[PDB]
Amino acid sequence: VASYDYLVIGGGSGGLASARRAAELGARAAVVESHKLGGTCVNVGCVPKKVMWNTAVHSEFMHDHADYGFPSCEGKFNWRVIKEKRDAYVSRLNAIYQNNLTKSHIEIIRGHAAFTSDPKPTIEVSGKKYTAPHILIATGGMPSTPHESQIPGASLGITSDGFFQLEELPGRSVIVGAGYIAVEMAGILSALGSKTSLMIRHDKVLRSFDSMISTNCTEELENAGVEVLKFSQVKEVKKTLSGLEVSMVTAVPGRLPVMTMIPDVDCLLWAIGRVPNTKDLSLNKLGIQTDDKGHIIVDEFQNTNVKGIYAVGDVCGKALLTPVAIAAGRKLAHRLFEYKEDSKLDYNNIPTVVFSHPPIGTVGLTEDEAIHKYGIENVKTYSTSFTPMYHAVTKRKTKCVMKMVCANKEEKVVGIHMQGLGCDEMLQGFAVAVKMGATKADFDNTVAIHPTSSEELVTLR
Amino acid sequence: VASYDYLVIGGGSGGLASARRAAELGARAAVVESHKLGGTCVNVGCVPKKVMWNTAVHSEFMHDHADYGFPSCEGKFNWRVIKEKRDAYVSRLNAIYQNNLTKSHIEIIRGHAAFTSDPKPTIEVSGKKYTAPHILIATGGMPSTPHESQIPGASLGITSDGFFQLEELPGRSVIVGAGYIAVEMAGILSALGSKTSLMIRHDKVLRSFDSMISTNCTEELENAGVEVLKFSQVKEVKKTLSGLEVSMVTAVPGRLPVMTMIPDVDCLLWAIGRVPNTKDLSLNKLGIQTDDKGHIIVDEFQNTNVKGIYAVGDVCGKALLTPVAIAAGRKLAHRLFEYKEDSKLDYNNIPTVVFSHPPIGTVGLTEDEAIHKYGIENVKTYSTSFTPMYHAVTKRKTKCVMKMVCANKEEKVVGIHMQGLGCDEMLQGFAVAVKMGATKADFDNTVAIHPTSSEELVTLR
Ligand SMILES: Cc1cc2nc3c(=O)[nH]c(=O)nc-3n(C[C@H](O)[C@H](O)[C@H](O)COP(=O)(O)OP(=O)(O)OC[C@H]3O[C@@H](n4cnc5c(N)ncnc54)[C@H](O)[C@@H]3O)c2cc1C
Ligand SMILES: Cc1cc2nc3c(=O)[nH]c(=O)nc-3n(C[C@H](O)[C@H](O)[C@H](O)COP(=O)(O)OP(=O)(O)OC[C@H]3O[C@@H](n4cnc5c(N)ncnc54)[C@H](O)[C@@H]3O)c2cc1C
Repeated sequence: VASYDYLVIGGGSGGLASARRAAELGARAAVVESHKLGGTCVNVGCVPKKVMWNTAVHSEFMHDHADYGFPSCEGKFNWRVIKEKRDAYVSRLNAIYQNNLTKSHIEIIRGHAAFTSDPKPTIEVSGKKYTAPHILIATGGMPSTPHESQIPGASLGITSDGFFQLEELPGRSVIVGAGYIAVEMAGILSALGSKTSLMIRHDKVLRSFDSMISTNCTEELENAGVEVLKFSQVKEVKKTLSGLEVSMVTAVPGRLPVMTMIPDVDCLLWAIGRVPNTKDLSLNKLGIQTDDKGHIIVDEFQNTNVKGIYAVGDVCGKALLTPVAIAAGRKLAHRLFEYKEDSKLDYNNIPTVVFSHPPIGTVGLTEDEAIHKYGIENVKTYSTSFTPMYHAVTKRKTKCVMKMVCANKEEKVVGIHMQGLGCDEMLQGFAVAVKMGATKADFDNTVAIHPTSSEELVTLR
Repeated sequence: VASYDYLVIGGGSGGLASARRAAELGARAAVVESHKLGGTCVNVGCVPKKVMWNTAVHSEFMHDHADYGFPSCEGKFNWRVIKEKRDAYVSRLNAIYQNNLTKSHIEIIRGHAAFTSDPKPTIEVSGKKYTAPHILIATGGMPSTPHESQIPGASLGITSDGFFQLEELPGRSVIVGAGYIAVEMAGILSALGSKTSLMIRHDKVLRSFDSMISTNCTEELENAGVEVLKFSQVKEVKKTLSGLEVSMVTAVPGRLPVMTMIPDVDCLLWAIGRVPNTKDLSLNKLGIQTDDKGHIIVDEFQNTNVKGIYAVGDVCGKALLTPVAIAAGRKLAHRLFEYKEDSKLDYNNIPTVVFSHPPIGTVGLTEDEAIHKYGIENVKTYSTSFTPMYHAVTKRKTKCVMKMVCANKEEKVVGIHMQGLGCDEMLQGFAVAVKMGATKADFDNTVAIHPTSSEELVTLR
């Protein structure tokens, strides 16, 4: 039984960040990883997604070329070219991560970990045993897929994982789900030329975002050529002579249900949710608590219910973002190895960017959330809607919407929501301001930067 | 003698902003304007510049098209197309401004104003007299040009004003000056296909910016195809059979001076400075103080040395930006018509964006300024330099540099300097944070947004 100061199960963002900070603090750490280092962010998430986004963004700007005084750009996007370059880049990252571990003197244990029956928390990887007074579970999650029992032929569809394996641009694609990943994939496939439908169970996407965003985002998708199938769901999928045929039920409220066949579908993409990767960990051998989806339950300090066992990142099922897993992993290393007992991640005011077209940036409370927290009488919002100056000369148009949610007399800024060109790079600093507890006067007292879209936020009235 | 509560001389950004806020407060105001409303920002500055920038930005992205999986884009930018669209847009703005004045019940007095000999401060416009207990001078400035006495043939060159009149893309262009306007024009002309030289008196451009920025900016220009002629200056200009011929002296220190002829120049653009527009105001009739460049001297509250006469904006020669003229004009209306005696603009921590390629964003103290203000022992900087993920797949590359200047033990953030893709939209919110007196811990305690360039600022170590 090899003993370490810190054993980290999962070599993704949370696991790596935590292991690296712990090593800086003197800890003797090892990381167990059964697949590729970098985990979701590098391999099938953040990185490859952003590259595909930058590519879709090229496609849209090329629509405006002639408007800008250039000669029309003629054609066919070549999927394999960018795919090959994207894979390469991912390979460059994997090698860098490996090198980061080595320079930090972190041991990499390759294989699939599982807890043992052993009294003192001990894991087994490939027949060998490992132990530590502090063990971090950071095994992330996976895409959720429907059961053949509920939706026959569901297994003919792919997930976001499968999207990163595609070698050609699917001719006809149907995306099922209304969350960010659904929205992002539909946007990329559509911009790149796939005839795309997005199938959602209600009337809008991103229903958990501020209502100005879910509304605007649904509209922008339609404006961009994405067919949004509202109140629809898949009843069954079948392999036809040439593609898939999707049977769906559309049940608009106040209407009779109608069944529709979607034929000649090349790509059926399920973007319905993520499941935690805890199933094969043998958690029960230690009686580690999970919820009924398989998520590991932790406290504010990432503790599980068992002493010396912690969990961070997607496995915990809260705020499923790469920077969150990193920050929580880091704070945990300081608490464990630097004895900072108050060391923990504040889960409020975490900013998010959704890489739609145009991108979405959000931080803090939606209007309804502030209304429930402070009372209608105590919530004041300011918002603007305009066409960015970039489109002053284009036939194609997109809008920019911004909303600021203030609370109490002081008008504390408790939420910022926006969609528009440049919103992906604009959010960070306002997120800093919101974290510091800025009020509307703080924004109003900052001189604007002209001409930009960002200046709208400091001149709201 | 028609009497008003407030008379504003100059219908540009500062003048309009001040008149409009005053009118909201009940004041009976009139604006005197001798040319087009909107002044510099609308007509020959901010707006038309940004449109040309967006156009140059198209040109650069089109270089990356093939890298991104698309077929090569072939050609010739057509200047007149964009020029015509740009002029139109400017016409749309002028009509909007006019409408804004009318809806506010502000009277527009068309013509050229000048002070009278009259005891109580009185102006004359087209033979009629006007007076008010509060008169605002907001006449802006103009491009500076060399005297034929010092540089013979200087009048064969144009200024930024003339740039907005060009109808064709000049084949060969030489820009003289090292400030932002010089930098911006060289960048647009070069991106659009003009064979461009930038002639500077020293070794770097933007010498008043943080040294990381002047260095990086000079390099990016060279990398983009701009020829930077260092330690050079124009000795004379002459009209040859086909274009202009520019005689310049190059005097590198530690070297002998060398004289060079630049032939076949289509466009010679002077971007050497701005002069205040005060010359024809008859200031001396009231004994209003000016400096030796013709700038109106004011105090912290925009007062001149004469009671009931104020000045804001470019005419004052400090922080020559559209948002500054607006903010100072607005603060002044609140002080005069809302009786807020402490109402004034804080000239510290004003953010600036330079629309180069890539754009530059800056706020607060440069490293040298903080060193002089707090002492070397009390200044700590953090900086990063990386290649944005956008170029992971391109042959063409640009860099992103960021520098944070902290002061004292607390590490108060006293300056932020950056150059890079997305930096134009990224600055605003950090400017809010810096204005509120954030420290490095405030930044460090804000969760990052991944994957973005902006997140680099919250993860500096
Ligand atoms: C398509 C997509 C796009 C996304 N885009 C973004 C984005 O733009 N921005 C953002 O912030 N977030 C984004 N996310 C979410 C973000 O990627 C995740 O929140 C983050 O990667 C979770 O990190 P983690 O460390 O919890 O898990 P992971 O990075 O998944 O790490 C888990 C690791 O543990 C390994 N493992 C699992 N079980 C075991 C075991 N028993 N033994 C050994 N090793 C094991 C797995 O192989 C894996 O490498 C995206 C996600 C997806 C799917
Ligand atoms: C090429 C260029 C690009 C720029 N780009 C930017 C940018 O991107 N961002 C930014 O923030 N700033 C930028 N600036 C600077 C910004 O435009 C100026 O600081 C701002 O316009 C100054 O405003 P003002 O109100 O002082 O003057 P102006 O807008 O110049 O207003 C002065 C007005 O007074 C009128 N006038 C003058 N004398 C009289 C008189 N005697 N009687 C009647 N009317 C009179 C003039 O016609 C004019 O309309 C740029 C400037 C230039 C030249």
